[PDB]
Amino acid sequence: SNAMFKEAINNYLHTHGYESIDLKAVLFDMDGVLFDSMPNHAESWHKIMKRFGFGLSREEAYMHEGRTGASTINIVSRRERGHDATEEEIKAIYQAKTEEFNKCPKAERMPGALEVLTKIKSEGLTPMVVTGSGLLDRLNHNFPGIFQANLMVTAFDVKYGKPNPEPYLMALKKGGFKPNEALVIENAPLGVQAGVAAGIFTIAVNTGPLHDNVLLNEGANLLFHSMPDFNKNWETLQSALKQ
Ligand SMILES: [Mg+2]
Repeated sequence: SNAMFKEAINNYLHTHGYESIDLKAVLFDMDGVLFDSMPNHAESWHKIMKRFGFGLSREEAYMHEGRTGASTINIVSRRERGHDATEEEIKAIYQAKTEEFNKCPKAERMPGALEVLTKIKSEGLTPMVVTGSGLLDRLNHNFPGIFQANLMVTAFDVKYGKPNPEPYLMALKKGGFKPNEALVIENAPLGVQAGVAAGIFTIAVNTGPLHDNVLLNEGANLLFHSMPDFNKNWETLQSALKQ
């Protein structure tokens, strides 16, 4: 999409007051981008919330993809009960959800993910993982030598999660990058919102059940239809980004 890429790039540069994107880093969301883990996460959240007397559908779990467990629990609690959940409730729910997910731990790699990461690493770029998930052994086994511990952001690295820009800002800080030196690769509306709020060129890759518009409406600079789509377009995109 050569000319489409330039339009997105130039719009981003104009609205932020940059001369160019000087690409050094690519910040990947984990769930639904690196691993096809969302079906399990959505079902686990739905089932565990039901066990605790709360109604969270699989689809609403997708809408809340990236959000801290506490914020998700509190959204549902406030609306059903008119108050936030207690610390005790939140800890119990998260524990049950963790255990439930682990009944089926091994999410597949997303097709196209290992291939695109290898191209990015080959080019001298720094891949990073940014996740609201609470795994480097699992990452190592699936993406060998791609990611580094000092270059990852997880639920325990940061106070506020998506859609707060904090996870992505922490990624730039950890990696020593400026916002115009990175790309965010996201698959969920709250993830897209966080990347856009962090002022980094944000690419949506729709790997789930939601409409493209859900991602576009959060200000994604570009959208691909799948991780293989993203992978196939990497060469053209990196070229478009080089001034
Ligand atoms: Mg995700």
